[PDB]
Amino acid sequence: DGVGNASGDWHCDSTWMGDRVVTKSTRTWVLPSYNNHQYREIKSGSVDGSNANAYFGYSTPWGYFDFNRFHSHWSPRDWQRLINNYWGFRPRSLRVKIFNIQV
Amino acid sequence: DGVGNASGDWHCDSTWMGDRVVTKSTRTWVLPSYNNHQYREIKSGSVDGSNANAYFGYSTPWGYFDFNRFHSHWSPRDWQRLINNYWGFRPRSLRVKIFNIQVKEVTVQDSTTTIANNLTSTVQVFTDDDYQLPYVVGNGTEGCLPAFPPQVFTLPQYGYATLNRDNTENPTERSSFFCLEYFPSKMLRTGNNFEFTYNFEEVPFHSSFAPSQNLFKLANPLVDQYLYRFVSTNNTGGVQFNKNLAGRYANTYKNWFPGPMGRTQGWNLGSGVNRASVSAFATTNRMELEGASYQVPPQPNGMTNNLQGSNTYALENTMIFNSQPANPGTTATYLEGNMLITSESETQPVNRVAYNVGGQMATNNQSSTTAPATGTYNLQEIVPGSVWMERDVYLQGPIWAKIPETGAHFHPSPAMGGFGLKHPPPMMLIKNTPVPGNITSFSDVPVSSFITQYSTGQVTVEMEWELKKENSKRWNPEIQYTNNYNDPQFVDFAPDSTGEYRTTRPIGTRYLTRPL
Amino acid sequence: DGVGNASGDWHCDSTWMGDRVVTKSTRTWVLPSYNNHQYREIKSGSVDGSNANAYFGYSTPWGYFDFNRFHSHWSPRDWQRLINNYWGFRPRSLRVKIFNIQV
Amino acid sequence: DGVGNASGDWHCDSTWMGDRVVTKSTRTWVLPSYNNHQYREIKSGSVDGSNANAYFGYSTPWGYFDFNRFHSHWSPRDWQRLINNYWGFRPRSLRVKIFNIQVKEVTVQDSTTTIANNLTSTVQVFTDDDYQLPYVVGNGTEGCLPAFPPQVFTLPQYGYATLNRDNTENPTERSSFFCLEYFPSKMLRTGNNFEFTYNFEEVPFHSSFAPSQNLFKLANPLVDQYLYRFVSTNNTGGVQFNKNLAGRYANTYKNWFPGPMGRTQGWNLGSGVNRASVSAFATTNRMELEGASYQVPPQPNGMTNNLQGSNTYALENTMIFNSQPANPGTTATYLEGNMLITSESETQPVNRVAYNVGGQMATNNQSSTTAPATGTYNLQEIVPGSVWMERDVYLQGPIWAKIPETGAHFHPSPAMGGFGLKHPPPMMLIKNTPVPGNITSFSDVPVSSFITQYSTGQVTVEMEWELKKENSKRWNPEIQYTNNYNDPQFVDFAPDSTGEYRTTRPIGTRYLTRPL
Repeated sequence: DGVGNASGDWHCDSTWMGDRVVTKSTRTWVLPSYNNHQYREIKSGSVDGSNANAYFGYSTPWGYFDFNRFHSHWSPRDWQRLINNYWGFRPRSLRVKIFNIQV
Repeated sequence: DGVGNASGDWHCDSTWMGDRVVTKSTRTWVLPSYNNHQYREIKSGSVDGSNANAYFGYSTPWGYFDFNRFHSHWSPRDWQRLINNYWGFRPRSLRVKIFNIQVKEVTVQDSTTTIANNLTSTVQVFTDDDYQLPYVVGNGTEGCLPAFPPQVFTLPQYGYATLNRDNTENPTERSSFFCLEYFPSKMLRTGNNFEFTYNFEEVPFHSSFAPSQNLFKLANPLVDQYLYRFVSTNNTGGVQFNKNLAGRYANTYKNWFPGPMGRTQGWNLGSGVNRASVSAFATTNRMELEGASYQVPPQPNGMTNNLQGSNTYALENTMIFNSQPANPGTTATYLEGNMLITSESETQPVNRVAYNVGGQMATNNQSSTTAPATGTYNLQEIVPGSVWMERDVYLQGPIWAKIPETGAHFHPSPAMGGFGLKHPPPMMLIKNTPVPGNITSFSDVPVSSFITQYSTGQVTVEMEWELKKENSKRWNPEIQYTNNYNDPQFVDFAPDSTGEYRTTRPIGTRYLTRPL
Repeated sequence: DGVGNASGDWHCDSTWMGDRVVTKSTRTWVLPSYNNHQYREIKSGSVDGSNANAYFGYSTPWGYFDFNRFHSHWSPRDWQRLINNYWGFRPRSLRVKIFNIQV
Repeated sequence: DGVGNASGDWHCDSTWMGDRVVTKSTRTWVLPSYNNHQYREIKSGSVDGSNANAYFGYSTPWGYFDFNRFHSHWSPRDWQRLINNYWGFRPRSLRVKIFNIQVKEVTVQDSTTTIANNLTSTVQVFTDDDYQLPYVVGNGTEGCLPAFPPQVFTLPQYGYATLNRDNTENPTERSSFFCLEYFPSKMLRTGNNFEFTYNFEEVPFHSSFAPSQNLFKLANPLVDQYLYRFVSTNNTGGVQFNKNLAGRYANTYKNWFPGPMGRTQGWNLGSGVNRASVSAFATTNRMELEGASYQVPPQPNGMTNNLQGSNTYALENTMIFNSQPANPGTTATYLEGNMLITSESETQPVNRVAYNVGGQMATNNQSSTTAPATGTYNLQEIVPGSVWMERDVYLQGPIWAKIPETGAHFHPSPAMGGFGLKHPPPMMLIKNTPVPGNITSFSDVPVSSFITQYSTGQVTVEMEWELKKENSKRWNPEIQYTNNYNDPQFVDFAPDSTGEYRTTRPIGTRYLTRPL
């Protein structure tokens, strides 16, 4: 759209609705330009006296979003509300949004 | 929308439409980035030799809009139009708007400090509609929309105290932390605006009239009572009565009683000698709570701090304002010449005088051997068939207070005046969304270097008030609030030669009278 | 109805249904014949050096059901489920039943 | 209904209808008043020099119906009709009925002990349908409906162990108490009856056939393999191969492997010398749990405890029953002559022998200087492409077990045989409703004197079973379970001269054969 209009809003919440609970988290991220835009082939030999440490691979100039920790979605208090009252739980869906970008 | 289009207009006004009046105010605010984007846990121990001063809490990086002062909505002249003509009023609705936002980036490279505007930055804004956060608005604190419309103000920083342990700086296992980023908020770029409406819950009209009769002298001064009274015993001890005569108010039977009172100390303003070199604190009225001693001005409702035509004031039963705004944390010793000391003398026909005893009563049992003895009292609470007048509202004072949620209260009318609300106008919080500086490598440790910036914008508040029309049959003319100054050197309630707004007097609300 | 048919069943339970919770309690009571079927006028003078202890009244041959204690309706565990999760509560209705009598 | 009308009828039967068979059993039960109507907390420390014996729990005043033994539903002759003709079977539904109740009051005044019936007393009954209570039914314990229909049985008392702390008698903060009066139950007077139905969840058929081939010799003995095998190295170290010939099963390539095994000790029954004066315990197979050492008979599935035509038995991999029922808490030393020792020898073509090593494997790396070395193993768990046969079901054994709720299990088939169920037939609990003695004054202290009494009634269980029809092309005749006794002194599975039911042998389930 445009420069002077915001592309999304801030949502942090927890909505308990019986058999479901929906968590929302918003964070502010910063992204460095990695490697100076190029792929590099990274590698290692036997480090610390262990060749299980050896590897061969590639670093890229990309970064990624990782939300695979519970504390990224649950507050200490909602976590307590979950473990003191339920016998189990499992994830059902996921929705992600990236907005308000600034280079 | 866009950068080159304005998101709202300027509205300042007052529209009187019979039973209603609608006020509109627009101001320009500026918002600093508080704390450098982070929450801090603030605390204090025993300060000034009082552990009631200890606390434990949190400052946040948010600021808030506070419009809980009458002068934020009323001009001196509309206030005069209200108090000279109506018997009461109460708030009905509220509409708020934040618009024309501008985020500015500040860079201080080589002591040049240049301010540029950042077109892509945001401010976050939300209203706490379920009252889930500590409500700090109605506690007589600074940072409200200014009295005078051209003034630009800084929004205050949101902070709160939670529970401290044993009158020390330490928290308790019950102390809570509230993260404000844990609520849903709107983000606004320079082309965006925020709007919010609210309706007040039915509250009683404020009573903007003074009583034209004294509560203890409501009987007709021409007729006697058909009731009698014990007046003595004869030389043998037999009881004797006398009829209550016409107009002998010191003896008539009464149906109603004055409101509750707790004796406060009285001091003389202007002419009138006081005890020299005193230190108030040590002898002020206190209430204990959790093991600490707190001063409790202005004392509970139901008293009068001044007796009309007298210079003795029960200073702690009084609202004391400054003639002008002061800097943060000033420790200057102001004198009477700098203050706007309010007086509730127009409630004296119904409210007991705070610096006098409240009455007296039987202390023993008389018999042929002992004479009846009596003893005065200094405090007396509510009794049935008690009546009093609530404290007055001033133009420079507070409009509402939140009634604390505890499940039990009596007559929810705030000591400082105004309306007591179960669900008051929600707090509106605002902050500059953080923008990280140059970060070149990865770290799991949170970013701590930000671009410094601030915002500014306009805010419009629109309140609808309902009025209670004055319906008197008084024949002679009434007292009115009037612009009376002997040899003015400057116009009051106007900017002076320097451009600073002057106000030399507190304007209350009771000019009209009514028979009890 | 009859001698060889039961007049009711045993119900003890707690049913949580969102905004409501319904508790049920069944107990077995025994009723003595009090006073030997007659009313008596009972009374006392000043006992333990206090005349606030004096009274005049009547005992009857009747007994009564009293369920005005929380533990008559709540188990320790349902009580815990209530005080760890709700901000308040209030009673809405009551239903009582006396059955399976045996003289 | 009423006192002079019966609430149900007697049904004992077996109805074979092709693919289904329906069994019905009725028995007469008696129920004592347990504990004198109260819950007690029971516990034990380290008994017999083993703290695995310690526990903490609760006995209740309830008794329960347990019909988890095959002989509760099958007669010896219907069992024979099942194992000589079908390849498998599984339970489909269950229907239970309790009727013709009679409460008896017992009074022992002056050593006369008279029994009268109390027409107004009740029994409470309920089924735990949500599995909220500790399920004690499928753990090889006594108190099931008897084998023989004319026998009258006592219902066992419900009790359970919860958590004890550190292998001692003390509870932990996690130990739970379950009050059974906290469930909804029916009350039955002498004219009432209780009915209950249940459907089993789809389970795999039990496999009532023995394998007609050995798992390692499935190749055609007439053709060679087109695969070769390493057979040695020449005087220089170069490797040499040989073709896998026809019928040389010791070398062929295999596709499938025998099931898991954990070596158990083997003992000789009848003829066959054993080590004299031994004390099994000290050297039995154990598993540790929470710091204690437990014996684990009958060991996990996948082994065979006996090799056909041999008298060596891996006794702890064996189900050992008594030829008759015993009194509670007997410490007698039974000999082989009193037991019904089961044998799983008909699984030997697929299951490894429990008292032998499981195989061997490479222990080093050969080189010009070291010769290849190998070492045998005593235990080996599951590998991919493993096959084994589950333990057999006996007429005197258990039908099902509850699979413990933990969220993680592997191949839920109980060590003692039978069906493993997520949701098994719910427990049916029953108790005599207490009746207070003569109470003349009031007390807040709970009543502790009751009229002593007991109940009795009939119980009918109706189970539907689904059968898997045998579909063989074997030419020669098969092995069948047959009534074969040389010079019988009494009829087996019949009452003797005293009236006591005799059973001299465990009847398993695998008589029919199938090619692998």
